[PDB]
Amino acid sequence: AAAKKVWSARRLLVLLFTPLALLPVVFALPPKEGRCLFVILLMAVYWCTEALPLSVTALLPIVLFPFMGILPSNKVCPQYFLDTNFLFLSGLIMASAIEEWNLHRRIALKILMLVGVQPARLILGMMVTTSFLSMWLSNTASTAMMLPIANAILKSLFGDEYRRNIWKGFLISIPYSASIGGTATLTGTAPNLILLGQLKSFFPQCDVVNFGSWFIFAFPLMLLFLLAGWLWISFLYGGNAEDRARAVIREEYQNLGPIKFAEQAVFILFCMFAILLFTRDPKFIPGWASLFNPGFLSDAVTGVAIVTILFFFPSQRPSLKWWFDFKAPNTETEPLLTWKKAQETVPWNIILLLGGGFAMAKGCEESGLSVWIGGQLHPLENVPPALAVLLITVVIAFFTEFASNTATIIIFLPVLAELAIRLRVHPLYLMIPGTVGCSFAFMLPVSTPPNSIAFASGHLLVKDMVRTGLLMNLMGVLLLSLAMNTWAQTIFQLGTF
Amino acid sequence: MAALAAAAKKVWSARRLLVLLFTPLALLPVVFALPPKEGRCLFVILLMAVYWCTEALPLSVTALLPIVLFPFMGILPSNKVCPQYFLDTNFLFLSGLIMASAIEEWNLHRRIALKILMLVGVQPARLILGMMVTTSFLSMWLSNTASTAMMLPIANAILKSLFGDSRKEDEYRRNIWKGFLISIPYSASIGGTATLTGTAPNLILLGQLKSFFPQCDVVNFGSWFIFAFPLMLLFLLAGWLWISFLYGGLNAEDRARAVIREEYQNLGPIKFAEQAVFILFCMFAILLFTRDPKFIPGWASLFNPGFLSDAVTGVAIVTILFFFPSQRPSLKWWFDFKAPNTETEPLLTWKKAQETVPWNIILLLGGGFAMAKGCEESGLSVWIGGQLHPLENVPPALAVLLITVVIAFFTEFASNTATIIIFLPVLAELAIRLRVHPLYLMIPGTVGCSFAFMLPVSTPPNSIAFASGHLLVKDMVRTGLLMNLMGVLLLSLAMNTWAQTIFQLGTFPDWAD
Ligand SMILES: CC(C)CCC[C@@H](C)[C@H]1CC[C@H]2[C@@H]3CC=C4C[C@@H](O)CC[C@]4(C)[C@H]3CC[C@]12C
Ligand SMILES: CC(C)CCC[C@@H](C)[C@H]1CC[C@H]2[C@@H]3CC=C4C[C@@H](O)CC[C@]4(C)[C@H]3CC[C@]12C
Ligand SMILES: CC(C)CCC[C@@H](C)[C@H]1CC[C@H]2[C@@H]3CC=C4C[C@@H](O)CC[C@]4(C)[C@H]3CC[C@]12C
Ligand SMILES: CC(C)CCC[C@@H](C)[C@H]1CC[C@H]2[C@@H]3CC=C4C[C@@H](O)CC[C@]4(C)[C@H]3CC[C@]12C
Ligand SMILES: CC(C)CCC[C@@H](C)[C@H]1CC[C@H]2[C@@H]3CC=C4C[C@@H](O)CC[C@]4(C)[C@H]3CC[C@]12C
Ligand SMILES: CC(C)CCC[C@@H](C)[C@H]1CC[C@H]2[C@@H]3CC=C4C[C@@H](O)CC[C@]4(C)[C@H]3CC[C@]12C
Ligand SMILES: CC(C)CCC[C@@H](C)[C@H]1CC[C@H]2[C@@H]3CC=C4C[C@@H](O)CC[C@]4(C)[C@H]3CC[C@]12C
Ligand SMILES: CC(C)CCC[C@@H](C)[C@H]1CC[C@H]2[C@@H]3CC=C4C[C@@H](O)CC[C@]4(C)[C@H]3CC[C@]12C
Ligand SMILES: CC(C)CCC[C@@H](C)[C@H]1CC[C@H]2[C@@H]3CC=C4C[C@@H](O)CC[C@]4(C)[C@H]3CC[C@]12C
Ligand SMILES: CC(C)CCC[C@@H](C)[C@H]1CC[C@H]2[C@@H]3CC=C4C[C@@H](O)CC[C@]4(C)[C@H]3CC[C@]12C
Ligand SMILES: CCCCCCCCCCCCCC
Ligand SMILES: CCCCCCCCCCCCCC
Ligand SMILES: CCCCCCCCCCCCCC
Ligand SMILES: CCCCCCCCCCCCCC
Ligand SMILES: CCCCCCCCCCCCCC
Ligand SMILES: CCCCCCCCCCCCCC
Ligand code: NA
Ligand code: NA
Repeated sequence: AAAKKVWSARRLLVLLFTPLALLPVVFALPPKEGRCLFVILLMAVYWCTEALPLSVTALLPIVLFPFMGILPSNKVCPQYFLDTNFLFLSGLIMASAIEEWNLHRRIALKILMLVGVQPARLILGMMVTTSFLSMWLSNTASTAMMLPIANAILKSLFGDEYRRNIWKGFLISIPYSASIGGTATLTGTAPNLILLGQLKSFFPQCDVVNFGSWFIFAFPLMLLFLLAGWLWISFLYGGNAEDRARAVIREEYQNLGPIKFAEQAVFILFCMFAILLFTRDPKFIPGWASLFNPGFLSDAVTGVAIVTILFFFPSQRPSLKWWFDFKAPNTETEPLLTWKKAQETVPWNIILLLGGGFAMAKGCEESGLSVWIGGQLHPLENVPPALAVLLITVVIAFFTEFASNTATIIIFLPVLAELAIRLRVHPLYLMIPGTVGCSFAFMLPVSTPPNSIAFASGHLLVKDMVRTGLLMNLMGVLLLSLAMNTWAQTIFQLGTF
Repeated sequence: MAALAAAAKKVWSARRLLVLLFTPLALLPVVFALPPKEGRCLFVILLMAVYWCTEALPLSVTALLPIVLFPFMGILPSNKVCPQYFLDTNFLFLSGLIMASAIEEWNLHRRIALKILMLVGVQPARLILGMMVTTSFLSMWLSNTASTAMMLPIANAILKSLFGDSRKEDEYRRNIWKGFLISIPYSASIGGTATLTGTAPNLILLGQLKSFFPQCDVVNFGSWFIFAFPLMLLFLLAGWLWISFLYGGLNAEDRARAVIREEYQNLGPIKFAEQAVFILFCMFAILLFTRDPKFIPGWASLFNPGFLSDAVTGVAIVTILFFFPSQRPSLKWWFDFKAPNTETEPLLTWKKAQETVPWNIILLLGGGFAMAKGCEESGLSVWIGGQLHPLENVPPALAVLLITVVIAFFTEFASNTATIIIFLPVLAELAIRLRVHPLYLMIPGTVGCSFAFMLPVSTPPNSIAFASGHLLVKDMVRTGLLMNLMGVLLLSLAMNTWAQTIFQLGTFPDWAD
């Protein structure tokens, strides 16, 4: 009867009734911690229920932290656009440049020629490709450069419920594969570098974690969880015609024609971006960041430097004969990317969302909420450490679904640092579970910017994404526990304290 | 001689690449001339200045230069320069842009403009005055470019309706056309200085104050408004008199009033969304004003000192735009089971906001703040103060006149925001070296960098007006020369008479030393 009427106004009802429901939190724990927890819970609920746009919810700290006395405006506001956000913006601009010159179509047609007209094989090929791209570029960047290519593929082979299901599956597998792939390498995603920095700050003695050890530990995790995710996606979606379809694919590739100068320039700039990102500071061989002051340079500097070239590099081959040829027309050349097209195609909502995550992370750190959570985790000492770490990675994997991976790893890593020494257990045996599990962001489009990029297409629903992310999180947690039980104990020698 | 012309044309064709690849080569000697950190910071600042003035790179891309240059050159680490791009001043700017987008999306701006045009009159001088008043009062909150772009069609329609012999009549017609087409961008530029969110340079002043003098907080929305609004009104009246004398000659009226009515009636009745947006904008302005007027204790005194700012108020106000319904809610909807259950539309959707907010200006403000921070940390400001030794005996008032004239005539070629970004550290150092309040030199520069009246390339509103075709460059120059002179004189009067009381510039402050 009235259920439809109530559901019609669900957004306003959530907006007005969430602070009322979260009010007892403020009185439950100490004042500043209570206010910070209230803000975190309000932001998480508004993100899950989509009561407000993800950017508008991301701007909540600017209003709530100063009013509640947690952080001043001049402290919460600068956190919104940190160097990690600049790296993400540079990756988004690079993806926009790649898509703007129809290089994504070329890559898509090459992938179809390599694989063939089979939805499951194409899905697996994109899982592999996006995971490979995620080990060297950040998850958001790989997702932004791979959704255009996936959409090109889908428009290629398909030119009714089966088609729509393939749409859903092959548009949702890309952000999920990127999130899975970010974990294997330290350079793969920001939370790994955050973990390394927090380990260096907290534990100068502990230095067993490097690029090689982390890679050999986490690449099997990539393979296992990627196979599990691919099987889950295939089961959920999709369970002389072939010659004609392949002939159409060759015809489309020929219709693409020879590769233009702008396409090659953009591809070379992308390759330089990836190479300079990887070689900036490897943990086994010093990078070119050692040629400068220590700690001055980061991935943001490289991203902005590479992106700046796109805005002045010519999109046509420059000929020295033009200067001598007085008969040639004197027309201005088109750069690789104009700022108008970039501003049109850059998702500033994702930038604001990441900034809100950073701001809420700093608010949690400054208000003393993290210390309070660490203190409340005290009675988890008579409980055996194995399933204790299991439940810790469970709660981390189910908390990263609201905020960004960076925000949740920053929030939870010092808590685990205090907890591990308090409980007489190996610090890494808690460091690495949380760092890996923060990337297990699969429920909501707000969980990670890859999910937002995928959801921006409009072919994905919240219900289907949550249904997939349930089992994705469960298998990720189980594989994390298995890794910590079998081969993490010997690679990182964390089985003996 | 034709070969030289062809070579010059070819050089001008590739001027952007030539400037971009030759500016570092030309600016290399400053690194060797100066101490290392100061020299590198000066090289970066001059490179950004040249790139902004010549438009070799997009303004946003040039604003991202510090993120590359400061970490490489050791001036400032990445984790210290990157957060400078969203200081709370930039979030106040973003909130103002969101409010302006909400106002424009519901045609409230057109309704206000047409109402003011109806009220002011139809007489030539009265029509010019009403057009200028509308453009200036509407540029306080909208961008000057948007106000000019909306007001040009209305002025064109009114002029066509009004004039629907020999040299006298058509000369008068063309002069009247020129007067209306020149009165809009000048009024927009004048009005932009009235409010902090009116134009970017005011927020640049705020952000660079946050860096050079973190202890300085006397400049806020209320103080800036109470300082600039009388000055804006005086300069607007002076410009109106000047334009009317130059051009306005200081049934047709019935037809013009009829076309204004028809343009107003086409807006339809005032809808609930327009009223809601107007009320939200009024609360926005009032709460920005009354947060800390500095002469009545504002509502910020009810919370922790130093925690609240104009950014918090702006974000809180513009948050309501994204969930407040656009249609009037009805209590009977719950009772009426037969009514459709269609989802309601908010006042502003994030799609429209994202597609109607100029993120380029946000990045430009962030780049300016980052450059100010780098100049402060690198010690280049101390070097500039040391080198400003000869300019120590100059009277402070004469110094204000000279800096205002220089900045007002410099902005005629480059962007106002870039001009103020480049000039603000120099003004700060000169004010420090003169044993006078830093604001006494910062505020004249911030106000005068918007005194861009002489060229179509000075401001985008000037280009919009020039695109009509009824105006020549000579008219621009003749009007803007005396416009600049009058603006400089009025700015000096304001800075010497009543800005002293508003900003307490009489005594050198403790935080300035
Ligand atoms: C539905 C969404 C918005 C909120 C869901 C969580 C709510 C219902 C939870 C979170 C924390 C909870 C509080 C935590 C602790 C206490 C103290 C004790 O007296 C029991 C009730 C009380 C006061 C709880 C009430 C319910 C509570 C406020
Ligand atoms: C609602 C979902 C997302 C889980 C979020 C956990 C929050 C809402 C709940 C779970 C556990 C709860 C806490 C459990 C124990 C205590 C200690 C007691 O002395 C006061 C209440 C307090 C401090 C509770 C506050 C609310 C709390 C932190
Ligand atoms: C059929 C077998 C024997 C030979 C296949 C050769 C061609 C089709 C293969 C060999 C190497 C392949 C490339 C290897 C890596 C990448 C990078 C990835 O981000 C997009 C696809 C792309 C660009 C592949 C496209 C297809 C490719 C060029
Ligand atoms: C162009 C691509 C390959 C990246 C840039 C080149 C990289 C690989 C080069 C350029 C400068 C090089 C560094 C220069 C000097 C040293 C000091 C030496 O004691 C250890 C290696 C180390 C730290 C080098 C590592 C490799 C390095 C970083
Ligand atoms: C300064 C020295 C190195 C020589 C000049 C180098 C640079 C500035 C020159 C070399 C080749 C030139 C290009 C050659 C041809 C064209 C195509 C024409 O339709 C627009 C200009 C454009 C795109 C020129 C721009 C300037 C250019 C890139
Ligand atoms: C919700 C996010 C932000 C934080 C992570 C969850 C936190 C709040 C949860 C996870 C584990 C929880 C604790 C689990 C067990 C106990 C013992 C009980 O006798 C009192 C509550 C207490 C001490 C809980 C307090 C809240 C707690 C620390
Ligand atoms: C880029 C254009 C528009 C502005 C002018 C840039 C060049 C020509 C200017 C900027 C600053 C100047 C330098 C400033 C100071 C000195 C020290 C002394 O030895 C005199 C020459 C020398 C070394 C100047 C040489 C020319 C110079 C490098
Ligand atoms: C909310 C607005 C738009 C309409 C309501 C009237 C305005 C003028 C009201 C609402 C709240 C009011 C403020 C509430 C509290 C204080 C603190 C007191 O020590 C001085 C007056 C001052 C600073 C009030 C000034 C007037 C004020 C700003
Ligand atoms: C304050 C608490 C107690 C009650 C809140 C009631 C709110 C959520 C109700 C009251 C009136 C309602 C509106 C009444 C009529 C319509 C038109 C119809 O197309 C549905 C949306 C819309 C626009 C409703 C949205 C929800 C609404 C605003
Ligand atoms: C539009 C024009 C004609 C009117 C304004 C003219 C300007 C230049 C005049 C008007 C008021 C004047 C100021 C009034 C009083 C003083 C105090 C005196 O101890 C030094 C000069 C100083 C600071 C004057 C400087 C010049 C001044 C600013
Ligand atoms: C005085 C009470 C302090 C604790 C509760 C604060 C509640 C703030 C709610 C803000 C909601 C913003 C989105 C509608
Ligand atoms: C203990 C001193 C502060 C008391 C109030 C804290 C909560 C303030 C909430 C303000 C919310 C404003 C929403 C627009
Ligand atoms: C046939 C291809 C020849 C080489 C083309 C190179 C284009 C530009 C690549 C990116 C260069 C970035 C540094 C200037
Ligand atoms: C070793 C010399 C240091 C000083 C000169 C550095 C020059 C950097 C030029 C950067 C240009 C960026 C825009 C093309
Ligand atoms: C004294 C230690 C640093 C030496 C080099 C300083 C200048 C570096 C310039 C790098 C420019 C990079 C442009 C992309
Ligand atoms: C007779 C007056 C009718 C007014 C209709 C529009 C009301 C808009 C109210 C907006 C309130 C925003 C803050 C809650
Ligand atoms: Na996350
Ligand atoms: Na304006």
